[PDB]
Amino acid sequence: AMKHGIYYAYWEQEWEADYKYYIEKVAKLGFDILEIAASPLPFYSDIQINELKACAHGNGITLTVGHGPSAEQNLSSPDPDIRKNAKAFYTDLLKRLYKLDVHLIGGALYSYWPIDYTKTIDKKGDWERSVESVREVAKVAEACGVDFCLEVLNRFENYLINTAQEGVDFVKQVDHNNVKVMLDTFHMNIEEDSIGGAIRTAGSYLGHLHTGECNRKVPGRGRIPWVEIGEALADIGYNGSVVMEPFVRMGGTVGSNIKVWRDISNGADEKMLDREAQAALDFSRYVLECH
Amino acid sequence: MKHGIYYAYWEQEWEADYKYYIEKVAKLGFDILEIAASPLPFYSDIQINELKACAHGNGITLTVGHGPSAEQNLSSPDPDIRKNAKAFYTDLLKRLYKLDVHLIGGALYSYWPIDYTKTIDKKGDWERSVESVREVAKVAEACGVDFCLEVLNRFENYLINTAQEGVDFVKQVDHNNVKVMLDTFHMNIEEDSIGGAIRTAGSYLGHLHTGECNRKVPGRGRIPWVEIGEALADIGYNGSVVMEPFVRMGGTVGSNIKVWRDISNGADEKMLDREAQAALDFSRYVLEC
Amino acid sequence: MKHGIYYAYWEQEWEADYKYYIEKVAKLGFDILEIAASPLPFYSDIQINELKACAHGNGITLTVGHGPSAEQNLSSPDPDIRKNAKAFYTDLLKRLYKLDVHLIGGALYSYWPIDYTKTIDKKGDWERSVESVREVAKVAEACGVDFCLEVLNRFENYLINTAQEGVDFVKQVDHNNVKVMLDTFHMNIEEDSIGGAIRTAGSYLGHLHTGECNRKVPGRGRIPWVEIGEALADIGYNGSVVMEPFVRMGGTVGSNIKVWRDISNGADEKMLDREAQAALDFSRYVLE
Amino acid sequence: MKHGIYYAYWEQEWEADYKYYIEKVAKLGFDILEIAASPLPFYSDIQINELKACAHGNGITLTVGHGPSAEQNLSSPDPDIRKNAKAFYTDLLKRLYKLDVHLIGGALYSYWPIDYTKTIDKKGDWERSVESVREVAKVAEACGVDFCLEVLNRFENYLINTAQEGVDFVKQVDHNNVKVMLDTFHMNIEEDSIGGAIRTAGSYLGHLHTGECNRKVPGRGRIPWVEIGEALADIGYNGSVVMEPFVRMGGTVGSNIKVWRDISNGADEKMLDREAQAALDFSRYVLE
Ligand SMILES: O=C(CO)[C@@H](O)[C@@H](O)[C@H](O)CO
Ligand SMILES: O=C(CO)[C@@H](O)[C@@H](O)[C@H](O)CO
Ligand SMILES: O=C(CO)[C@@H](O)[C@@H](O)[C@H](O)CO
Ligand SMILES: O=C(CO)[C@@H](O)[C@@H](O)[C@H](O)CO
Ligand SMILES: [Mn+2]
Ligand SMILES: [Mn+2]
Ligand SMILES: [Mn+2]
Ligand SMILES: [Mn+2]
Repeated sequence: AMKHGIYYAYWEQEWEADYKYYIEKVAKLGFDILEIAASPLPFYSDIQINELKACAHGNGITLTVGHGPSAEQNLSSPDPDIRKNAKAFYTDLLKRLYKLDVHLIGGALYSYWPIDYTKTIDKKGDWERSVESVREVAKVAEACGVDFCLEVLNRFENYLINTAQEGVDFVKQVDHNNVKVMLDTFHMNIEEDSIGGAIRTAGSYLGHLHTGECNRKVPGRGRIPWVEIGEALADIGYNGSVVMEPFVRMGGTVGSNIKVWRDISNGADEKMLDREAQAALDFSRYVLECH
Repeated sequence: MKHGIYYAYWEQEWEADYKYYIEKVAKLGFDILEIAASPLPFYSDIQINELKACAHGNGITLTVGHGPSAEQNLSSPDPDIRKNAKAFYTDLLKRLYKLDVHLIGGALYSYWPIDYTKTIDKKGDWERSVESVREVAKVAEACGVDFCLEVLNRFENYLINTAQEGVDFVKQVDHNNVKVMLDTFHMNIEEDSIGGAIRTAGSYLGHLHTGECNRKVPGRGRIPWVEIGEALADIGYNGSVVMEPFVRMGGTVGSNIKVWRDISNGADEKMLDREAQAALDFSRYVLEC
Repeated sequence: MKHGIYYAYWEQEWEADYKYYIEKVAKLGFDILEIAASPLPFYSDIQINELKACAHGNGITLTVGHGPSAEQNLSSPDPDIRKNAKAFYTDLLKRLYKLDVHLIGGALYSYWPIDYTKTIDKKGDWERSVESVREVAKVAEACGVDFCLEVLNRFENYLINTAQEGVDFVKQVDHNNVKVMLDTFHMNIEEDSIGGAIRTAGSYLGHLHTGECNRKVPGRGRIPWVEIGEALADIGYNGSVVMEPFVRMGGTVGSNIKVWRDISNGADEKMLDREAQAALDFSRYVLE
Repeated sequence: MKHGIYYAYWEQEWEADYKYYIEKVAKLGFDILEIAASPLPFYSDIQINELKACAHGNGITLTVGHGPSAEQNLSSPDPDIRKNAKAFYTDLLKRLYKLDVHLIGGALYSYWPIDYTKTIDKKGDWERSVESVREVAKVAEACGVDFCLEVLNRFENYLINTAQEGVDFVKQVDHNNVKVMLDTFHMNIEEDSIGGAIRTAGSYLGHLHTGECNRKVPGRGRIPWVEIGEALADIGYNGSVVMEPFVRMGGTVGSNIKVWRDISNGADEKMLDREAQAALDFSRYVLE
């Protein structure tokens, strides 16, 4: 019923990589999707884009995209020039997604990430500016055939949208068909009173789901209430994609942004990493589907 | 075991009239009032004694919590900061002794909240902290105080994130007045198993903070209280249990804890009093035996 | 939401001085005392009034539970037994009206405990029950009583084991005074989902029994109380919630409930009172 | 850690063509096939060597389960029944030695299913059973067989309902080849804590049965599999894990297990295989 994927970053420490290599890999592991980071895409020549797309197609894999925007790409910024640069970044990015045959982008698209908490916070303001900026970027995504998914994050990674109710509120205000709410088991695990409740609250608006255990290991052997999640996705008729985003390695920008300060992977080599991702894929298909 | 509640549940700054809160929590039924250490250094020996008297008078025991500033960072590579940090704790510990306060907990091995803007040297900071803490432990052992190292989630600290890392750090310190401190809010993020984490701390568990996943008072959230209660019994925990709910926006507290929505849902002091009391009955009931 | 407790939590027989428990329960803070129906047929109109006055006085609502005997089996193939069964409930409902009791619950569509040696004809008994209950239901309407059919685990009943079955049975009866009743001890065994079972019962839910997996008072076991509070809220449940803990060996109750070890761990009456009161505070707090 | 499944998952009677299930199970990927012991006493020496050969040929290990009949009740007050009982198990154990199986489990210290009409004499039945099992243990040791006592829920047994009661019994038996056996379906009913029950069994746990709350295959139900995996690692479990799902109505199995609704949802043999295999993968992954 649902399509299952994994973020390429599970194997890499930077926000870019040889996506073709991961497409070939997740396809043999049996995944339906490979989620990739948007950051290197604006530096892809036309033929590079075509090759990536031809790779996904040839391997029967669908590409989705995640993005943690930089401060210069902050659609909610009070500075009108940053907003302008941001809109131009997204417009160019969305057109590149069109050339890639990609139809979903997700992450803290209504803000930037990681948040510099060193600075003063104007939530009400940022919220207002964000809703307006997202409104117009949404027109471009729609024209590009891309769903713009706004991911609800925990309090330490953002201050605008921390619960599914805030995400639904923000999205209703945006009021554009191709703009959705996106939940993540790791972020819900912290902020939500109820996991099934948060999903039922998102309901018809839910456009993407990220998965990971409480401490971001692969889905299945931790404390996340997977069965409850499966019932709730069934209650809301969720048709979509489910992308596991495990982060178990220290090091690099990835290690530092996700804040992995111990070797959660326990010395796993690449092959070990593959086997767990595959077991977690099988587990996700078995537990999360068909009610 | 004894149950308490951190005073900040009612305030938006890391200070307040602790005497007012002692009488409040005593009315509510608590055995403990946990107070922020921050204003304690600016106390006169007169203020210390009355607070101590106010507590004893109401039958309330006092515990202290502390989010060290950058300049109180015992892990700092800067020797002047380490110096000033030990000086701060030595005085504080002495003052705590003049209040018959026998327990202090928090990111005592580091600083909070930490600035992730700068570069982090985990292995270095860890070695410096072990040493500094063992030293402060001496002053602690003298003032009759258990120096409790709270295990925090990755967003708030990078040295100790799991009970296992906590036990290892404390064992490296190798001193009787240094303990591991667990918090249900942080365990909920970092641990594979809640009961397993508590069993791991075992004899080193010197203090426990409670709160729901999103920091509401214990009870109607997703925290596995029964499992916790059972594990505390597995390790024969005798220590205290202090709820540390944070449900209000605003101020340094709302900012440090990162409450960006009104979780209390417009609760007034009376409403907050009731929920705390309900959470108290709930905790004594579920967590014991 | 009104909270009660079943008097047998203290007693080892399906009968006791309900006046004594009405008072004990009133000081513990419950809103309801649930009693067994079996002694009621032996009460004079005077005793009935003495009971209804002791309750109205202590500000306690009374609910009734009943585990039918074989002779009271509304689903029996034996047309005589069905006739006797219908008269029994007809008389009982009339008595309940006098006591101003508006709810009766239990395996009212069958009997309890079930004798499993007797061969089982589920399809047969199911059709007979539906017919029999629809009749009794008119009587129930007249007396102003909600006839609640408790869904039980497979070891205590074979007709209705899950909320879905209960709902099908009730819909087939098709009569407003017939409700589905759930019990956490029973759901714990048979259901795929607790919150889901509740949501399935939805509008048909007329009564809820509570207890831990092993029948201890609500709160320190594995039943998912928060999930229940949430689902009751989702279906807009305002009915009552009655705990029915059984922690003592011995007697017809100990034998019928199958308590084969001292689950109360030597609790004396004041100890049992204390735990029921704590469980009551827990239930008001968590479930609402 | 070795995983198996009970052949009765596909059948409605306490016997069947075990060679057929050995091949099916090898193909699905299981390490073990657990079979009912009842047909085994009537196996010629030839049939025994054929079954053993099939098992070795397919890389499958065999374990055995058994619901004793009243005449095989080692706890019986009637000394003749105890005599028959002992002789039944001594012959059975030697056959297991021939078939090359090192494990037998079930309510071996009693009989199953239990006739509850008979008044219960727990204490008496308990002492006798301890004594009888101890004698049998010697034969079990001689045959290199682990005699595992399954802890059951109150509706199916009155002697051992919790892990603590099972350990007490086994410690009282005081013999190395007698072990405690837990079952997720039974634990779900009686225990305060699943993980706690497993850690209480600890070194004494010699076998584990799995099933969801309502006996569906492991995985999409409410059993806390992760907590079980963690407790098994806590104690360092070196035994096997056999799922024992019962999702079909009919026959002695359907009535003994009390399946009164089609839990399988019309699953044909093929769908049952797929689900069994999917649960095997889940079990290997989660229980670690
Ligand atoms: O849930 C998270 C943020 O922690 C994900 O969105 C990130 O892993 C992505 O890289 C941000 O798009
Ligand atoms: O649990 C926490 C961290 O979130 C405690 O450290 C703080 O709440 C104290 O106020 C300072 O340690
Ligand atoms: O759930 C149950 C016990 O199985 C209770 O409703 C019964 O014991 C009633 O007392 C009679 O049906
Ligand atoms: O758990 C159980 C009985 O409920 C199993 O051991 C039985 O089904 C076996 O067939 C006989 O012990
Ligand atoms: Mn995410
Ligand atoms: Mn804390
Ligand atoms: Mn009941
Ligand atoms: Mn079993």
